Amino acid sequence: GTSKLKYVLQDARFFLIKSNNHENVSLAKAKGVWSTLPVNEKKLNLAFRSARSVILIFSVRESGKFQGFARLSSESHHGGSPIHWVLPAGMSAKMLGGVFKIDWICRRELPFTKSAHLTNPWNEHKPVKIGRDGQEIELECGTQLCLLFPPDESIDLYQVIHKM
Ligand SMILES: CNC(=O)c1cc(-c2ccc(C)s2)[nH]n1
Repeated sequence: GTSKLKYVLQDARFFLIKSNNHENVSLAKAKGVWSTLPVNEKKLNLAFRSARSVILIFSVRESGKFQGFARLSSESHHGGSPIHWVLPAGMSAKMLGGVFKIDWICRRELPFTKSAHLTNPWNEHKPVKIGRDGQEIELECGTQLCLLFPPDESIDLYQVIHKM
């Protein structure tokens, strides 16, 4: 069912995360971590302190899909185990240095064709698939987007609820 999912999403904040490649999303799904540009890292750290759940909704550029969504379980931290991200053309790993811990809520994909009816007020009411990396998604749009994903029966949200 969807009741624990709705509980986790209650009063949450939502951010669109754009990866240039599948490799980084696969690494994030395997290791429970994410890193972003410093401009976005500052926004996510502020959001983590301000809301009961901060949700990252992932999309690999040019894939036409979202690849899942996850909840921040920490602010960003440096000096942990290194993560072998595939780095965009220009600038090095010092940029992607802050590491957030995340708990996956859904590792299933959702094609953009299924979210065409959702627009994001914080991006000019453009379709929610449209947005830069780090674009915040308004509460109602983000909740409905997450509820469109196929259920991920491998996930138990009991442990996430306890972290709140
Ligand atoms: C592990 N993190 C990543 O792959 C990643 C890459 C980005 C980028 C946003 C805008 C770019 C030119 S690059 N934001 N996050």
